[PDB]
Amino acid sequence: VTAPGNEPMAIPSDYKLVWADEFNTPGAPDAKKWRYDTSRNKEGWYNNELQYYAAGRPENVRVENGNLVIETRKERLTSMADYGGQEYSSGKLFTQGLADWQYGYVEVRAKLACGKGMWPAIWMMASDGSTGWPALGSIDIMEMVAWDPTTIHGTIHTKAYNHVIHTQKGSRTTAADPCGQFHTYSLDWTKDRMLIGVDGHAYMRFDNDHKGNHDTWPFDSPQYLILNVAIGGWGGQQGVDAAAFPSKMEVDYVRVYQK
Ligand SMILES: OC[C@H]1O[C@@H](O[C@H]2[C@H](O)[C@@H](O)[C@H](O[C@@H]3[C@@H](O)[C@@H](O)O[C@H](CO)[C@H]3O)O[C@@H]2CO)[C@H](O)[C@@H](O)[C@@H]1O
Ligand SMILES: [Ca+2]
Repeated sequence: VTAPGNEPMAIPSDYKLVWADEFNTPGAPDAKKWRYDTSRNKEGWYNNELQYYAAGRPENVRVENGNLVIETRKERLTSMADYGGQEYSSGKLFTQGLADWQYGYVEVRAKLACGKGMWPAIWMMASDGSTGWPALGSIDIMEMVAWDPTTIHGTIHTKAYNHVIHTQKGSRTTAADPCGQFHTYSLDWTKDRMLIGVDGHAYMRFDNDHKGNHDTWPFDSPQYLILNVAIGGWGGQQGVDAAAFPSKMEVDYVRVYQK
């Protein structure tokens, strides 16, 4: 644990709900709120990931019964022009180009995708990617790898602090049946620090050292929100279980609060 936290977190009294997807409207996700990422479908995604991210394909991404569903399936989508030879299909939505925020309280109420192989993530990257990943800054509000399906990881990545050179600032907790019941995964982002939590408890704290160094604190610029279920890489440490497909993360809501 490299960024330990141990404090309550709650939507601050002086914050307003400024953006939300309650996923009230069945069908396609709202195009004013999400776009699909197909950027590396043909090439293969990073982290040696095994999924194809299917755009506009209800089998992988749909709003149903108040939830965003992101669903992994074992299938080869060979009719897709950007098909990259993948054994699996999944979904990746982001608010890139639609919505971002500089500081704020983010609350995502979600049931995760389980099964050896599955790697559900709720995270943020900076709107200004001029510095690239990992320099731009990225916030992992929730990662789980389903070989360890009760363990919730909360992580930040910057130039100084990132997985590529094993200096990432993160922590972990556990949650009851995270693929069978809903938890709130939460980020409290101020100019001074980040808390990352489950259910109103921060297990993760990263402070702005206030040195004005982009390397250690790139978090004074807007960030957009990302929802996906990756397959393989970190999620594939105890292999990929054919039997576990299909597997789905249900997102009840995304709610963003600001001063
Ligand atoms: O490898 C260099 C390329 O990185 C691309 O950035 C990726 C990065 O490679 C990848 O490892 C990273 O993965 C993320 C996880 O490690 C963790 O942060 O949680 C995220 C949710 O699981 C997960 O996807 O993502 C980076 C951004 O996609 C650069 O985009 C590319 O320009 C560069 O050459
Ligand atoms: Ca809902």
